[PDB]
Amino acid sequence: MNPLIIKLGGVLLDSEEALERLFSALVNYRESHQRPLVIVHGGGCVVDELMKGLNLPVKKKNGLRVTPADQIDIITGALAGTANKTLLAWAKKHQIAAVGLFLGDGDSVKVTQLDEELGHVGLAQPGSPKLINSLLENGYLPVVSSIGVTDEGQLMNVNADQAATALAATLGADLILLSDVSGILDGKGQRIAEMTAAKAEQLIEQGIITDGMIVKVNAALDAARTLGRPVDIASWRHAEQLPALFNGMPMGTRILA
Amino acid sequence: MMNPLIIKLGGVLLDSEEALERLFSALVNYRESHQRPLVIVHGGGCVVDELMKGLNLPVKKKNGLRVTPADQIDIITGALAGTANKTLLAWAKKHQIAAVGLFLGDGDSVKVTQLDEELGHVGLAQPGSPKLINSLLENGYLPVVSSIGVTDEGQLMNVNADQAATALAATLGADLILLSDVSGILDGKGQRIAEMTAAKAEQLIEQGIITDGMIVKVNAALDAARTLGRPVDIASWRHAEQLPALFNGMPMGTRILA
Repeated sequence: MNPLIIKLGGVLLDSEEALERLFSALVNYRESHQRPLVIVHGGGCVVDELMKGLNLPVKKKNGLRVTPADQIDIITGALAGTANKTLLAWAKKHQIAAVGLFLGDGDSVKVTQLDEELGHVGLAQPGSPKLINSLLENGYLPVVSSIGVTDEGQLMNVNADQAATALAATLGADLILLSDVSGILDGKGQRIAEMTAAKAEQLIEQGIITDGMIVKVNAALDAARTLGRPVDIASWRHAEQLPALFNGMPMGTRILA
Repeated sequence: MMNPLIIKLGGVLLDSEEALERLFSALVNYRESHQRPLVIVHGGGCVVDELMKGLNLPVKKKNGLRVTPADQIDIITGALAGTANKTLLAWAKKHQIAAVGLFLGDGDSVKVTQLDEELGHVGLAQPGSPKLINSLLENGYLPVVSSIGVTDEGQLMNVNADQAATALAATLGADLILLSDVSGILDGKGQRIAEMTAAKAEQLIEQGIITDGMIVKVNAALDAARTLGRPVDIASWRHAEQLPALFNGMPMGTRILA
């Protein structure tokens, strides 16, 4: 099979129950299926707690965080270091041969600076699949953080949904955005298995999709629009359904755009 | 057949723009004239210390060595396996070097057990599996390995970088250079001792000739040579002029012989 990228939301990373369930599911799946799996992740709450711990206020510019030179190293530490190695420790506990990467390893996802005024915020672009392909061929589970690096050597914090999207494009991989949202329910409360961009847009306005659901649905829509194939929204809550989902079944809500 | 060279980094180097620039220039120079592949191992230098200061966290010792509390291993892992590692990867990318950042647990490259209940999450390194790193080397990548590890039960561990590098050296069958901010150890005629036996180095420490907090550094090289059964070089990262010659087998610092 073509590779699958499983992107983990921060709320998943901040929950030991989610993580235990996830890694148990990963073990179960791999005992019956050889599909190449890649994990992508961001920071979760560990960046924000570190920043608060260091009394470094976060400034925003039009909704995006200014990331000066004097914060990018701290952030890199929390996200490429703590979050990534926490995942690798979970992997090890479950006897899974994982390898931690960031976007710059093998130029897997190329990153340019988004805006001089935001400092070290990066924009993801598809990169080179060579390194990750070689790891997958050898039976490793790459676990890739959303820190990247420009070609000139400047570290960048990259939106993890976009990072995962760029990596999926790079690898010709499928994409699941996994978090606490198990699927988008219709106006009668039934999970919608497959959802076009037309339904999504209608449902938001109609008021069925509101709150954080809006941002998560939009995250998926952007990812599908770029990728040219569907992107799944799913949760860890019904852990038994994860192998099916990893095999390509729309156990969540599949977004088509 | 491969005979990789591990260059271990730490201390103030990891935070000096000029030093890193000259270090990486030397890496590129050696790589241009040699097929023998390189591996970097590194500790956390000033990066960990700096973060500890900013969080107002005390650094406590016990047997001489530093305690790594359960409530601090995540922060330390961040500074070391995150910041220091990726800083080095950024310098690699600046210098067009295809590098891959690793920690000790990746491919079980260096196995780790908890050293002491009282030190908390401080790890004792032992040789692991060379398969992952060997494959990376054969494919032309430069592995850059931090000194964080993980126990088989999944507990993160901070490992002495000198001992982590030694265990990796055993694992890969590698030559080993410990780069630190060191001076030459002089004999009674005031000339730098370029090579000395683990037996001699041990004696010079015993007889007070080996001055300063170099005792810790020589002890590290000595233990490495005895474990490895091959010579281990201690050298300065200053005067990076001499580094390619150093990498090319010349004893430009102080070699502890087997």
